[PDB]
Amino acid sequence: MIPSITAYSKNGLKIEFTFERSNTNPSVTVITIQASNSTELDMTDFVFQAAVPKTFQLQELSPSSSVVPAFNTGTITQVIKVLNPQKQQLRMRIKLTYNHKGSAMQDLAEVNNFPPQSWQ
Repeated sequence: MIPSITAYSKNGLKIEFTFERSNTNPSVTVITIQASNSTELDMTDFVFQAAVPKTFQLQELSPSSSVVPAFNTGTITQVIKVLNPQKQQLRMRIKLTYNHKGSAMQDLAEVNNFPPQSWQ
């Protein structure tokens, strides 16, 4: 197993990453992101966007929904794939955009805590 990580946790929004290695292409890591909301109000029109360094390639698949419900009653699930031919240490910048408590929210953050198994 590749251990899971918390990629982001701020303002009542948590994003967890779980990982599997592809059996089709060993250079690919499939990341499943799970976004959860511990506050009292839904986070709507939720968009996750990632960016990885030049020697990596990224494919973002469709999310399960655009709402992170209040009280943690479910999650948004989105799969993203990373192609890492050179086996460089995986690292990523994420951008999170959503509405909460009436307001437009947006945050950019770095994810520099990937487990070695996710890229070696």
